[PDB]
Amino acid sequence: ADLEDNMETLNDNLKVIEKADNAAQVKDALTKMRAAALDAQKATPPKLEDKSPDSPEMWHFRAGFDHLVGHIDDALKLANEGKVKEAQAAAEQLKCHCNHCHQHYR
Amino acid sequence: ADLEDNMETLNDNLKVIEKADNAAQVKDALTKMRAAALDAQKATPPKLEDKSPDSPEMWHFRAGFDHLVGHIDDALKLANEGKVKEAQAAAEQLKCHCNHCHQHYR
Ligand code: HEC
Ligand code: HEC
Ligand code: NI
Ligand code: NI
Repeated sequence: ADLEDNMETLNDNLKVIEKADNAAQVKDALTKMRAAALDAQKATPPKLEDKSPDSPEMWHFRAGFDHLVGHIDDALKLANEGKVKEAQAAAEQLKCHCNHCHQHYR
Repeated sequence: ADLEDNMETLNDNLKVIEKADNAAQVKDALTKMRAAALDAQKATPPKLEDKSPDSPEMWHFRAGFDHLVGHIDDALKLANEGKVKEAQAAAEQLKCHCNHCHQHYR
């Protein structure tokens, strides 16, 4: 799956979570988001073709995915506690990660 | 000044940026926030009062301030280039840094 497929999976499932009202719905959507984030985690965007792996910009780009995956994981644990509304609030806070990386790197 | 003082400074000046009557007040508020962030990085938050300086939690807490300072610096550069509306827009995005760290540790 390419970067665009992964990003639309992230986009759509954020809205599934908002639309949802039970724990299984939120868990399933976060699980889909986690897989999409992990899929996109390790590859290079266009605007960073000629960059070392440890260069500051690539470092921060990959750090963005790592941190998004951590907070998807944290939202998943709340869904697994049956804490639907907390997990929904955590998922909404994920939008910060989306915009931060986009403003840097897209 | 303690961590509560620093957070007041951050809260008041982030509002000042949103409400600034002139472009110069934006830069002044960013400058005060930068100092507040670096001071706060030297404190121990109450919810981590038992953790060693080497804990993963204290690491993420300190790192949040570095990243906040980095984006403050980006906004300062914009304000210093005369792109003060762009600086003000960037400053509004700093709220994500507040929300993220608070979700963990406030
Ligand atoms: C970097 C660390 C990113 C994070 C975190 C997120 N996104 Fe992203 N996204 C990124 C890039 C570099 C790109 C452009 C890729 C390209 O080749 O153009 C994108 C793109 C999108 C898109 C566009 C989809 C399309 O069909 O064009 C969307 C809808 C999108 N990203 C959404 C999105 C969401 C909802 C995120 C957080 C939950 C998110 N992205 C994180 C880089 C990064
Ligand atoms: C961690 C990396 C943080 C960042 C970035 C920001 N804040 Fe924060 N804030 C943090 C903690 C650990 C705490 C709890 C402090 C305590 O002693 O309990 C807070 C608290 C606040 C508060 C309340 C302060 C109080 O007197 O109780 C405010 C008003 C606040 N924080 C504001 C704020 C803003 C606007 C930030 C972004 C610009 C911001 N903080 C960043 C940790 C962190
Ligand atoms: Ni975090
Ligand atoms: Ni950044």
